[PDB]
Amino acid sequence: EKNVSIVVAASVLSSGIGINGQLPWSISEDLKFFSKITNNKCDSNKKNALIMGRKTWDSIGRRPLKNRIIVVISSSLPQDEADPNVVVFRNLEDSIENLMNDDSIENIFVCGGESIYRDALKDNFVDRIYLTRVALEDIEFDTYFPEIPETFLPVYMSQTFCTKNISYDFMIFEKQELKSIDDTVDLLGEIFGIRKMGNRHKFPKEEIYNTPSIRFGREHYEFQYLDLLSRVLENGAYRENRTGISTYSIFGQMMRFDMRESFPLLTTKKVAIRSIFEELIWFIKGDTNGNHLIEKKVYIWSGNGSKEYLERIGLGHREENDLGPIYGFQWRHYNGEYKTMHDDYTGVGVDQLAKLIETLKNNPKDRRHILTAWNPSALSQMALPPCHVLSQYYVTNDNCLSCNLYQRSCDLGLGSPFNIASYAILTMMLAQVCGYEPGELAIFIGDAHIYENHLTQLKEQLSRTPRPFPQLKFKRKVENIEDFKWEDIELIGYYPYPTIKMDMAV
Amino acid sequence: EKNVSIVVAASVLSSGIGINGQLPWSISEDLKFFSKITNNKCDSNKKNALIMGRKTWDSIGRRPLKNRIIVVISSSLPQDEADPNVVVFRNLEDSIENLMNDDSIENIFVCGGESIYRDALKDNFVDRIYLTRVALEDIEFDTYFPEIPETFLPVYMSQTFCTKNISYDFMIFEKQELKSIDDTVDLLGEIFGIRKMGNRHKFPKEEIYNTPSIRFGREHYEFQYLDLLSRVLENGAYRENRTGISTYSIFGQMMRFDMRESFPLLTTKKVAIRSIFEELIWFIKGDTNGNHLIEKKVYIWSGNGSKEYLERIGLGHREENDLGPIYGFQWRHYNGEYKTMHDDYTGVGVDQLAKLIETLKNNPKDRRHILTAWNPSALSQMALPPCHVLSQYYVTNDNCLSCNLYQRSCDLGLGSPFNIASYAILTMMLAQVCGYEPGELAIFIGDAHIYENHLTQLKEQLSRTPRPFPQLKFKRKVENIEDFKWEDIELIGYYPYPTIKMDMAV
Ligand SMILES: NC(=O)C1=CN([C@@H]2O[C@H](COP(=O)(O)OP(=O)(O)OC[C@H]3O[C@@H](n4cnc5c(N)ncnc54)[C@H](OP(=O)(O)O)[C@@H]3O)[C@@H](O)[C@H]2O)C=CC1
Ligand SMILES: NC(=O)C1=CN([C@@H]2O[C@H](COP(=O)(O)OP(=O)(O)OC[C@H]3O[C@@H](n4cnc5c(N)ncnc54)[C@H](OP(=O)(O)O)[C@@H]3O)[C@@H](O)[C@H]2O)C=CC1
Ligand SMILES: CN(Cc1cnc2nc(N)nc(N)c2n1)c1ccc(C(=O)N[C@@H](CCC(=O)O)C(=O)O)cc1
Ligand SMILES: CN(Cc1cnc2nc(N)nc(N)c2n1)c1ccc(C(=O)N[C@@H](CCC(=O)O)C(=O)O)cc1
Ligand SMILES: Nc1nc2[nH]cc(Cc3ccc(C(=O)Nc4cc(Cl)ccc4C(=O)O)cc3)c2c(=O)[nH]1
Ligand SMILES: Nc1nc2[nH]cc(Cc3ccc(C(=O)Nc4cc(Cl)ccc4C(=O)O)cc3)c2c(=O)[nH]1
Ligand SMILES: O=c1[nH]c(=O)n([C@H]2C[C@H](O)[C@@H](COP(=O)(O)O)O2)cc1F
Ligand SMILES: O=c1[nH]c(=O)n([C@H]2C[C@H](O)[C@@H](COP(=O)(O)O)O2)cc1F
Repeated sequence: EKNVSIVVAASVLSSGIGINGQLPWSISEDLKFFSKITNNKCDSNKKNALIMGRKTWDSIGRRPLKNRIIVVISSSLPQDEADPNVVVFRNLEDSIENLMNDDSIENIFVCGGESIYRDALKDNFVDRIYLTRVALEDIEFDTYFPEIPETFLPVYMSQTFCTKNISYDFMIFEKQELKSIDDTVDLLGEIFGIRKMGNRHKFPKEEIYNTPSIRFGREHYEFQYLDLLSRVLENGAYRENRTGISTYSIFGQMMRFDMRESFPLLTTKKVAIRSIFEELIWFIKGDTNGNHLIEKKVYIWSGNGSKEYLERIGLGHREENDLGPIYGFQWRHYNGEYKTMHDDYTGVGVDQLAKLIETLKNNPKDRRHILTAWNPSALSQMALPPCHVLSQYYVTNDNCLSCNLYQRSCDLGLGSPFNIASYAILTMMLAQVCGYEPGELAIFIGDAHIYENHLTQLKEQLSRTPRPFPQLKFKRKVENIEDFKWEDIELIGYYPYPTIKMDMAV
Repeated sequence: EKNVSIVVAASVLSSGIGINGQLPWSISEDLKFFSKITNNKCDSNKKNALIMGRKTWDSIGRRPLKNRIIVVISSSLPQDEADPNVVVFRNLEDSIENLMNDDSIENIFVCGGESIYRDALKDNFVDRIYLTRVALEDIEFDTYFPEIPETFLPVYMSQTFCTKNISYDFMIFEKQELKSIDDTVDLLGEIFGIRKMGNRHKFPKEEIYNTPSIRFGREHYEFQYLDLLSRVLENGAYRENRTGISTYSIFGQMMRFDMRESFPLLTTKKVAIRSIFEELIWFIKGDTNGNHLIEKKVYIWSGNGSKEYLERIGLGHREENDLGPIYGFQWRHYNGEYKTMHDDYTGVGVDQLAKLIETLKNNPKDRRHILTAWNPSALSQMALPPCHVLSQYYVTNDNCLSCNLYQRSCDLGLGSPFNIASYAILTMMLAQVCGYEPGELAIFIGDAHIYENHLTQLKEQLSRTPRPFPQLKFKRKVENIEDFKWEDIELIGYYPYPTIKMDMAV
């Protein structure tokens, strides 16, 4: 009785694994994973057995794999004994003679063939599944990996990797069958109530935890966002705010996202990437005219720019969509005297963005690459004080650009998915203009909250297992950061779950 | 063969446990801990046995403990059989007859008496040690808990708790006498190099990890600082900076500290608490004259305010120790035009601190309690740009005041211990003035680094197991936050390791 594992690489939506006798992709790192996972063993005087169908045996050229024994399932192949590295069996059950005897075989791997995969799962021979999810869907397949039966549960999901602009990750599924420290912490939590800080940061219950069977392998960085939702649902205090809609709120949180091997665009929900880009280039250009976004069919700033809202907050003198000195006016004209959105501000104020770009490439190891929007002198004139308040940038020794952001207030349902993608694009833009590669993104949050009219929606999103992040590439090298257009951006391999409608609190 | 555990409460330095036949303190929560840990059992048809010396039996009034069986070690007590809840043995070894039979005894606890403790450890009867460390030292003891033998290793250390201004924590010692996920992550780290983000955040090696035997019980929040040192030693990139002293640096980190039950003043090193307060009240008053700190024998700002340094950074026109508009000038006079440190600035600029105090008590649930010091218009005039750049404050539903801080650059050897205690005091001051209690402290860091001339010192500090945090209380209620004096502060129960000298990089 030894272990039997499936190794397979399948597409993210339809589970395609083959086409015309070969693979529908060419990913070198995935073959290295197959090699390392099938060679891994404890006893040096034993070998691992790789079971595969005859058509897969043809596709690998009918040549042996070093250090391993290949088991071919075939009805017509001659049961040859000349090659000790290749053995032939007439059916899959008989090949499980690797179990019944042969103590020189340590582990068994079901290595390919839809027919072999389907029979191994149908007869309940498989203990573990190593799955490489490939983000390629609008191509032709003729061979599929069968649906994983309900007896299996995921226990690991890696970060997203990139090869030739193709996104992929690695997952492990398993077939389902000291206390002294945990007891002491429980007893201390009964004695001290909320006096014990751990009781103020309770671990989320299973019913609000995304894919709960993945306990020690939540490596995919979309869990950084999903688990923050779970923490708010678990520990969030019911609080009122300036809007009529109350929230559940906690204070002091963070999220990390990689940007070297993928782009952090959420997959558990279709995110309006075009509106995100249009808002960001609107910031970069220094613009505060809300009509320019509406003219581009972007209405995210409509609520905080209506005549009724502006009059209510004491800005009735202002034009309809004149939002005042907000993001993009502090970026390009910090401390500049604001009049209206139609005036000419060329030369007024401190151009933070221009100075940031120059210091990033003239003094990369400088510890002061800072862009701020919190101006106490201008807060009263803003339609809304800045939420993403301050950001810092860092040039690594291997010429990557990382970004930290402090956010004072985080609408997790609507604002947060935008903020993650927004500063990811901005860091990539700064990276290209300064001649670096994208690095890492960290977001530090003050008031992280969920509006109570988003509870049904966000619990729906928490029921969806994440998929690998897509890739985002620029189609050309711009001469100035203001020259970026929506046509220059290419989003590769984005296969999200359907859209989830959520209303904005004015 | 069942478990034998010691339960004891001893003072943090000298391990005193008794005086004149009674305890040297009165801590209710510790008695409840003793009750819960000695009653904890699995089988409802079994009981736990509590072994104690005769003098301890006298000190508890010679009355039984509910649901448990007391085993008294005595040479003269009559071996009575009337009470089935109290049994008498003539020596400690014979009383371990609880093991040899009596299947109604599930667990065994050695519950007190220096004579009983010393014999239980000397004869190697003990498997586990439950230790309550009490921060009371300059009092009289006549009974001591023996030194824990080297066969034991700590596995848990709780946060600091407070009873009647007495600090204490709980520790567990043990006599130290699936792999599929870990293997897959290792294999993925061999294929992808620094392309896998986990390889850029490697777990610290044991030789640079403070108290490595505590793996799953690093609850004491001083580990938030110590483990950040370890992360920098493990993954820090060697980088140059404006000073002549290079650092090892990482980007994007955080630390959390409780403030309800203790004050986060590091114990692995004696911290100059008076210099911290004197600098903070210097900020609150709006002062930028460096001589006022030197006149109070505080020299932390001397290096960045000397004639040689000021001339070197292009501020040769300034008087000696005229630091310019820095912390406390942006706090009280944001955007105010700075001339020299001798001028009258009453009324100029935005008084952020005054507006913060007013909003904290008139609109507590407001999500904009923000204090910033990053002024792009004034950076060129500063002797040093702000390190602690922005802070946000939060009023919980149970009337506690929490604080978030973003720090762009963190000297972990010298600056970081100061920043932790500084913003803890400030949040406590704001809490008293606004009528709240202290909450939690979170510090988010950009460039966290260690200067290379601090490596020997910080590795020395990493060899010291932390002690419970002290308490900090105010002796009077001030009418204005500016009225706080050093005499108003009481530091209770601070027993740190000796001072560690480290030079500042100019
Ligand atoms: N992405 C991935 O991870 C992988 C993809 N692939 C791809 O999948 C395709 C191949 O898979 P597939 O089309 O299903 O072919 P198979 O690899 O499953 O091979 C099928 C052959 O196996 C033999 N066989 C299967 N079942 C039995 C049985 N019950 N009794 C006796 N013999 C049996 C038969 O050989 P015979 O006719 O001689 O009797 C059959 O023709 C290729 O394109 C390949 O590249 C393959 C492996 C992995
Ligand atoms: N902080 C804490 O966790 C605890 C503190 N304490 C404190 O410690 C003090 C008491 O401890 P301590 O002074 O050491 O007294 P003990 O509790 O250890 O009791 C001593 C008595 O136990 C009997 N005894 C001990 N060893 C032997 C032996 N080898 N053979 C036979 N009998 C033995 C003797 O009784 P006899 O003379 O009858 O023969 C001896 O006088 C008190 O002040 C108490 O408050 C006590 C428990 C816990
Ligand atoms: C057609 N085929 C089946 C195949 C292909 N990709 C997969 N990918 C995954 N993730 N899992 C599988 N079971 C899998 N199977 C192949 C193709 C190549 C090799 C192969 O060359 N393996 C070498 C790998 C050489 C390398 O280092 O690049 C080895 O040493 O194992 C094996 C099976
Ligand atoms: C004098 N003495 C010895 C004593 C006191 N404090 C300790 N504290 C610790 N952490 N460990 C010990 N072994 C210990 N022993 C005592 C004192 C009171 C009780 C006691 O009353 N226990 C009650 C609890 C009373 C309550 O809940 O407060 C129980 O039911 O266990 C036991 C032992
Ligand atoms: N409380 C609060 N006030 C805000 N003021 C300004 C913002 C910024 C802001 C405002 C609205 C939206 C928004 O609807 N996004 C969308 C979400 C989904 Cl799920 C689908 C489509 C859109 C879309 O619009 O294409 C995103 C950001 C904002 C915010 O996010 N929250
Ligand atoms: N690189 C850099 N520049 C700085 N400018 C301004 C600061 C702020 C700053 C400056 C100096 C010290 C400092 O010596 N603390 C001490 C440390 C120990 Cl271990 C013992 C005594 C003292 C003491 O002095 O009583 C603490 C903070 C600071 C800093 O910490 N690092
Ligand atoms: O980029 C944004 N991110 C964000 O989270 N909000 C939300 C946070 C909060 O729910 C709401 C109001 O901010 P506040 O009430 O704190 O002034 O705006 C708004 C943005 F524009
Ligand atoms: O409160 C402080 N905290 C701190 O960490 N530094 C250190 C950080 C850095 O090592 C040094 C210089 O900052 P920088 O060269 O990035 O401008 O000051 C200085 C302070 F005053």
